[PDB]
Amino acid sequence: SMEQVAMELRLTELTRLLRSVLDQLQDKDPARIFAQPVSLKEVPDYLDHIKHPMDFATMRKRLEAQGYKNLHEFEEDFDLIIDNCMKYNARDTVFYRAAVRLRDQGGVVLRQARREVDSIG
Repeated sequence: SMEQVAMELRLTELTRLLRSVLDQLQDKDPARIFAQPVSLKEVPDYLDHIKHPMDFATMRKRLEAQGYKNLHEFEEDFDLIIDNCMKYNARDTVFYRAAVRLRDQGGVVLRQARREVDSIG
């Protein structure tokens, strides 16, 4: 149908905007701490601690399959990245500190993303 196509164009355009958001958030992680999944070879107990692992490569795979229906879903995944790190790692670690800085800096990006998603519809 023509309606299914219009819906699909909307999803494509959301995906475009989320790709730009993702790039901007990942720039706030210049150490690449959150770039890839935590390795279960190197942290074999990880899934005992963290039930829903997340990282920027995994988000990128979902995004490119147009697997985010709305900004809420995307933000859920970004908050997992941060929240998983802040639980597994202690306050005095470069990992925790990286997550705090990513959260604080990403907030600004996500605030305007929400306005753009609402504004453009």
